Amino acid sequence: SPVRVGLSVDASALGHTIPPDYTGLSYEQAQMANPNYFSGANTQLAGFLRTLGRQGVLRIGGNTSEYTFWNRHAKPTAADEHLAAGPDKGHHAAAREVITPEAVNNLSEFLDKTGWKLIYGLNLGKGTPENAADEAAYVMETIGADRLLAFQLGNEPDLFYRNGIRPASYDFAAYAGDWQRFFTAIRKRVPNAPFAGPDTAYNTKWLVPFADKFKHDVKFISSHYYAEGPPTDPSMTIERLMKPNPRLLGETAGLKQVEADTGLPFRLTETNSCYQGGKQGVSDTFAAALWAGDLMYQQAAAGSTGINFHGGGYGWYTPVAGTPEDGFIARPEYYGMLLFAQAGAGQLLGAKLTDNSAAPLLTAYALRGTDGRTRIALFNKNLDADVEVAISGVASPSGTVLRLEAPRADDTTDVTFGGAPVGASGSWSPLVQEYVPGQFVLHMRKASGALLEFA
Repeated sequence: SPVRVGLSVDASALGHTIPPDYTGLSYEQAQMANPNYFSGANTQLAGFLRTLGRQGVLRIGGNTSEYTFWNRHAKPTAADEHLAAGPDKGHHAAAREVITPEAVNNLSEFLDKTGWKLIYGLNLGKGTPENAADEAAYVMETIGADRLLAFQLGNEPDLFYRNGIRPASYDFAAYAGDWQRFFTAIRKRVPNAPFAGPDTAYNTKWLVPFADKFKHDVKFISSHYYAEGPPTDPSMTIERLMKPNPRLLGETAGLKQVEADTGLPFRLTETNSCYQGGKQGVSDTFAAALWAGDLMYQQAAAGSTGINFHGGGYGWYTPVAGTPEDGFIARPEYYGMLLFAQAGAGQLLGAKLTDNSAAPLLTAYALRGTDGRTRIALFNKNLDADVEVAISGVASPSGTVLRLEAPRADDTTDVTFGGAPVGASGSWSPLVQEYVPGQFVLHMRKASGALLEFA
């Protein structure tokens, strides 16, 4: 029998307004070595991004940003034109790659087809300040100041020690000296260059001193989050993935404190479920759709300006998989982001769950859409409990529901939203949309999601 829970919506309990460019993706900078990938000719991938949002942000960076080198002198090679760069596993040095004027030009045409803005990684790990200034100048010339949200100087600098890029003694003081040298060089070439950083998780040895020192020099704080904790934690499981993560709550509170102290907003510029490219049987499963969609809302309710799910190639956690030659497909995590896209932007409202101790992993978020209509997003992350949700405080005459479904939490396929899979090039329309029975009652199966929209 289902667990009977109450949901009280309070249209006077205003939360944050979700911006229109909240959604986003993150890719490896190595992928720019292939000028066919982020290109105006890549209509398939452009289509998947448009489905995720009419506005959004493409972040290019990652571990490979330290191994990728701008050369204004270079043309793409034959092997460059077929390169597929999945998420870097971090075990060893990436291969050296080269980015060319042609790739940057094609990236501009890609962004023209999507409507998305760009965060672009520069090579602080192994590059020079002069070459970063030259790359920044070319990006600003080609992409333009309207679409270029920020440059990033270094990816995960707090892991440079441990990973070969700097010695074990590298600390914030050393990184600040590096950051200032790059910033100064770039701004001489590009006086309007925007920056974000420090591209780490919230922590005290790096991110708090960064914001204090560089607040007048950055547009916003860029933070990373992975659900998987330290390497010495028990192996990530779907069960663990569905539970609240105290570290996420604490890291988010820290970023909110920084915003209060410095005036700087924050964006989660690289996230996914499990690091080192993801974990087979967790990251590539329908559980990841529930995890992601819930995370999008949890961060929005905390005042995050946006998110960027890491991906590329055929990585276990990528939202979109594929290549220009073979075509692209939506993986299960995409469907959680699709629920958010279908819900749209607007202002968050109070939504309090009660009588839920037997179904403790159910989450719910209420939103007043830009168009005035109330939506509720529910993620029944309980793996063994169906629920029956008695909804009060919504005074609309009727509502409809689109279900986020798969037959098992560990399914790697068979994922649908609104009774339909996503097709080629991001094509999606709901095919099954049922009416919801100031007192609404919604049933949800275990390990499922729903988007309600009221008239």
